[PDB]
Amino acid sequence: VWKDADTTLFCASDAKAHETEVHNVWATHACVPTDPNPQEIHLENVTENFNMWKNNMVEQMQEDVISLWDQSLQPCVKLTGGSVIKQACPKISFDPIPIHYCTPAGYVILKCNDKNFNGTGPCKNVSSVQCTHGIKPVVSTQLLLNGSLAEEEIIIRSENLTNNAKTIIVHLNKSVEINCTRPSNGDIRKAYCEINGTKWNKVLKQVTEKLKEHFNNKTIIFQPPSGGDLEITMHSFNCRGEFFYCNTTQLFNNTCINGTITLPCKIKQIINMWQGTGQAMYAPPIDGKINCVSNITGILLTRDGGANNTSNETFRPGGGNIKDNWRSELYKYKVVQIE
Ligand SMILES: CC1(C)O[C@@H](CN)[C@H](CNC(=O)C(=O)Nc2ccc(Cl)c(F)c2)O1
Ligand SMILES: *[C@@H]1O[C@H](CO)[C@@H](O)[C@H](O)[C@H]1NC(C)=O
Ligand SMILES: *[C@@H]1O[C@H](CO)[C@@H](O)[C@H](O)[C@H]1NC(C)=O
Ligand SMILES: *[C@@H]1O[C@H](CO)[C@@H](O)[C@H](O)[C@H]1NC(C)=O
Ligand SMILES: *[C@@H]1O[C@H](CO)[C@@H](O)[C@H](O)[C@H]1NC(C)=O
Ligand SMILES: *[C@@H]1O[C@H](CO)[C@@H](O)[C@H](O)[C@H]1NC(C)=O
Ligand SMILES: *[C@@H]1O[C@H](CO)[C@@H](O)[C@H](O)[C@H]1NC(C)=O
Ligand SMILES: *[C@@H]1O[C@H](CO)[C@@H](O)[C@H](O)[C@H]1NC(C)=O
Ligand SMILES: *[C@@H]1O[C@H](CO)[C@@H](O)[C@H](O)[C@H]1NC(C)=O
Ligand SMILES: *[C@@H]1O[C@H](CO)[C@@H](O)[C@H](O)[C@H]1NC(C)=O
Ligand SMILES: *[C@@H]1O[C@H](CO)[C@@H](O)[C@H](O)[C@H]1NC(C)=O
Ligand SMILES: *[C@@H]1O[C@H](CO)[C@@H](O)[C@H](O)[C@H]1NC(C)=O
Repeated sequence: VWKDADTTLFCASDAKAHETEVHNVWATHACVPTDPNPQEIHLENVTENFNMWKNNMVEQMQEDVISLWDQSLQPCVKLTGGSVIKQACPKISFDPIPIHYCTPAGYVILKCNDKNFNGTGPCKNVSSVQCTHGIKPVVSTQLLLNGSLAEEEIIIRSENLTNNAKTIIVHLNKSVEINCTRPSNGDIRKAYCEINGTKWNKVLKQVTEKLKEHFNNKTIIFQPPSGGDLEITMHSFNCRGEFFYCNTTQLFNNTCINGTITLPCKIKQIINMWQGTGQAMYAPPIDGKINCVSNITGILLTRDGGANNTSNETFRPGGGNIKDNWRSELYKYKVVQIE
């Protein structure tokens, strides 16, 4: 017998003690080892309500990731709330590792196993576990990277689809690789991302058709972001410690709805912090080839307002609230207190 409750979680990982990589270093000091034989109890005839949009597990993961970046990715110059902090900004080893979120004694995590669960409402197939699956704290905008896939159909998630101010999370059921490179040899900040256009446009077509199910068969249109900071108008992410900003205009044109798509990218030293606390400047890129190959497993979208009297709905890539990134992985979990 249980009830919804919030409590302080702990984390578990397979971090290596001898690694200089910062996620490994952080988890070594902040997490415990994983359980090799974890127990999972599938509940019979239990109906539980979930709400991915009001889930304190998300706030707690955000707190960890902020602490990790605070300790590991200090900028040379930090501009915050009128203040100016300077410090050493060495180059680091950076590659996110899976982090498990776990309940202490007296509490348990309920997990929704409904295969096309949208993140809110009743779940029929519920199990109880001590820990979530391993979640890589990948920070990005526009495209969700290296995440878990939907098991059956593509899923559309939103706190309120009817409200265009609410972010939409698209959960893909098939990965599309994105290959990002700053080549060895020039403009040391010039880079690019390569994507299979045949694969991408097929998935995007599938996304279009799913969006139709939720928008009364209205015509679905993609357009590039309207305005805002570069972190939002561009697909921004971190590869090997370096901040990449990629132009996704070619990804979100409605015309291809086959060759390789080459997005122009740029490494930026000066960024608007996702922690929402001002600006930071980092050192120039390391030398040599900088390359990250990632699976696109999700998309963050914002819907255009003012389209009620037309047959079109317009969607633009978005993001910037990194909590939505954690939601995309934590949607199926909630914490309960046990008697
Ligand atoms: C436009 C406004 C006020 O709302 C937020 C997005 N809706 C945006 C702040 N968000 C950010 O600055 C941000 O995410 N930056 C950021 C920095 C590095 C990386 Cl790798 C990233 F993926 C994002 O600022
Ligand atoms: C719940 O599990 C049962 C048994 O596998 C399955 O028949 C049913 O489709 C599942 N319900 C959902 C919504 O996934
Ligand atoms: C990338 O996607 C493929 C296919 O879904 C998967 O096998 C692989 O583990 C993924 N890599 C990640 C999540 O880092
Ligand atoms: C992915 O989901 C779509 C519906 O959104 C479905 O048409 C398609 O068969 C699915 N693909 C895979 C690989 O499961
Ligand atoms: C999720 O499902 C519930 C009912 O099961 C519904 O109220 C809600 O509109 C759905 N959300 C989305 C984004 O489809
Ligand atoms: C969803 O958003 C619409 C449009 O803003 C609003 O009218 C409605 O009250 C919202 N629904 C809920 C459940 O809050
Ligand atoms: C990434 O793209 C580069 C060419 O830009 C290629 O040499 C490399 O093999 C690619 N990586 C993968 C895994 O395809
Ligand atoms: C592009 O996508 C198709 C369809 O999946 C795939 O078969 C093909 O190998 C890809 N092209 C390249 C250059 O790998
Ligand atoms: C869209 O059209 C299909 C085919 O006519 C129809 O079966 C379905 O009810 C419609 N879906 C909507 C409006 O969500
Ligand atoms: C992306 O590229 C297009 C040209 O392909 C350009 O017109 C547009 O302004 C670019 N977007 C951003 C955010 O710079
Ligand atoms: C969208 O992609 C198509 C591919 O043929 C291209 O013709 C068109 O110029 C692109 N639109 C952009 C990049 O704004
Ligand atoms: C995604 O996972 C791959 C494989 O571990 C990794 O090489 C790549 O750097 C990851 N991408 C990001 C953005 O972390």
